[PDB]
Amino acid sequence: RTTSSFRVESFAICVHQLHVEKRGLTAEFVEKGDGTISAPATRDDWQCDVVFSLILNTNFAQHIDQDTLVTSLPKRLARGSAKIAIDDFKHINSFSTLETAIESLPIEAGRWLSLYAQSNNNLSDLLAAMTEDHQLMASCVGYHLLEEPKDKPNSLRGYKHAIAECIIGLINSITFSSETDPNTIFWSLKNYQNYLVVQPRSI
RNA sequence: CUGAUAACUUCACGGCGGGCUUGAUGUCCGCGUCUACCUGGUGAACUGCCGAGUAGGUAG
Repeated sequence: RTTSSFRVESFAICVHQLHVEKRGLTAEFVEKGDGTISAPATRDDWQCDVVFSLILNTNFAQHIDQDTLVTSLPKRLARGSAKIAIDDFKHINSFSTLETAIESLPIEAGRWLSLYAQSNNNLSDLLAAMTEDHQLMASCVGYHLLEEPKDKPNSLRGYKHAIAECIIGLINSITFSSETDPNTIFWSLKNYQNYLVVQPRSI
């Protein structure tokens, strides 16, 4: 919206805290359909608490700002909130060498993330790898189309609408000691013509 | 341009009653520590005088 050549091109995730539990999401009153105003149906949820930090390898070989690099932050991550601090606005900096860039993180108790490139043809493949480690996570890394896709009338932002599935994957721990190349970090989106899987740029 | 957009789980509460861990016991025998060692103040802060004085004062 200010300089239209940003081109972020990748990102890198560093999970410092993780906490999952059941909390319950109270939905609010709707017009039911017979004559009354009550709440909709009840479910259970699962809510999380992520303290993380990001490395971004863009192409913009120039300083950004100090002020509008705060005003341009979004405020949500998977239905959540996204705040930092007042006094952590002095650790936001840009660099041109990614080995001094992991020195700028003022916490030093984290973990990095990659993808586990071993075959997982059923559920029994994962749990065997999940009982040798008990430190690996699974999530949805991409989608999987059922359609070419097609132009449907009330599609959201009017673009082109398909119908997708979810792609399970496996998430790993990395220390980045002195030798792990960054291609196992810095993930992207590659568009393999029927599935939009996010994987790092080493594969 | 995020399984997208919005979202109050709340009110009340007496864990209680009673209680014998006991009896018995041999840690002992032997034993070589030793040899050899430089701490270095030149002359340097000297001589009277009063007072009975190992006290006290006083001169250049």
